[PDB]
Amino acid sequence: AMSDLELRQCLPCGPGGKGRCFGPSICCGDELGCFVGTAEALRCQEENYLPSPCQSGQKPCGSGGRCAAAGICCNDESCVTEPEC
Amino acid sequence: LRQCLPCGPGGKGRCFGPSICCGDELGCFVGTAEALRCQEENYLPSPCQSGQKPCGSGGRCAAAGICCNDESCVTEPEC
Repeated sequence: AMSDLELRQCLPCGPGGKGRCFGPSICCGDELGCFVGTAEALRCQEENYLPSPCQSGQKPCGSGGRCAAAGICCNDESCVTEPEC
Repeated sequence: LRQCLPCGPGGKGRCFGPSICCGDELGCFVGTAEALRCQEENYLPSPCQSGQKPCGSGGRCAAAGICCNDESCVTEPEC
């Protein structure tokens, strides 16, 4: 909307759609963990069809990532262990 | 250096780090229930290193398209 402060999360994914897509093949969720290239993350490929900017997660960390699950920090092509998260 | 503990669905994963469990089969689990066994490698006196084809920051190809070390996985396509 006004700013990127109002940016939407990406498609949901994983078990019960309890995760959110952090990249085309990362599906994370605070109660879920992160799936990197697994089947649960497959749905995240669908986001590249949407004509609209998304960004999952709230708290920045690592190299342009946001705290994707407990202890993990994901951008759209990596997930590092990161205690900040 | 022996490969690290097996982990994940039907033993077809290797532990790459205390919370990472990858299989060329399954992909990678980072901090999921699948990757919980990888903790247990802290209890074994022998050093390990799963995977074999080297990539990125001191890591090995973990799954199709994925390079992991003991604390990170990165979409990395030489793998």
